[PDB]
Amino acid sequence: MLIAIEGVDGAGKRTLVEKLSGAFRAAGRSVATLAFPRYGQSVAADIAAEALHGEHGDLASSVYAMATLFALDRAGAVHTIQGLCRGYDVVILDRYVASNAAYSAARLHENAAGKAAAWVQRIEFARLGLPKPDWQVLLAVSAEDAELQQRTGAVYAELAAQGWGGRWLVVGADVDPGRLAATLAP
Ligand SMILES: CCc1cc2[nH]c(=O)c(C#N)c(-c3ccc(NS(C)(=O)=O)cc3)c2c(C)n1
Ligand code: NA
Repeated sequence: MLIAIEGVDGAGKRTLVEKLSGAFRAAGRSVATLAFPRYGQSVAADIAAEALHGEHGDLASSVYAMATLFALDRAGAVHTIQGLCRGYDVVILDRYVASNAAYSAARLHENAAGKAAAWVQRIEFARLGLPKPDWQVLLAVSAEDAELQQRTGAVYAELAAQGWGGRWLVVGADVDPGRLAATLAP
């Protein structure tokens, strides 16, 4: 089973990934995890992070440019992801493809039915062949540009409400991991 944990920065995603891992293992299930972006391993990731800090000219001015780099990062790990899905009962990703839909849409003042979010699907799932997650779990918290961060949180909620790329659950900071693991299990 492939699960992606999503949300804005400071939502506490990694804490949830770890809480979920423990719960799945307590339930008898093997777990492996990966985090995106793969800063330090992916040149595309690194150039993207670097662009957001003003390097690489006018690169960061293009939403689709940044989205492409982050996509290329994930596409590089496609064989790793498919390997974990064979080796383990549950693979949890700290960020996945929906990060690209939410952050790009938000920046472009588009909604989840908009062009960018659709493009992301065409590019990452169809073209680049990234597997669709069985579940995407949005961690939605009150407080993690802040208007952009809150707009991203909202668009996330909209991907969840529309079942973008598959089934979602939306959860809070205090969700019970044992109960969440039971809901996610096949
Ligand atoms: C310009 C539009 C745009 C598109 C994006 N697409 C992605 O796929 C993606 C991812 N993953 C991110 C991203 C990367 C790191 C983050 N947070 S972090 C690890 O704590 O630095 C938060 C978001 C992303 C961003 C920031 N912006
Ligand atoms: Na727009």
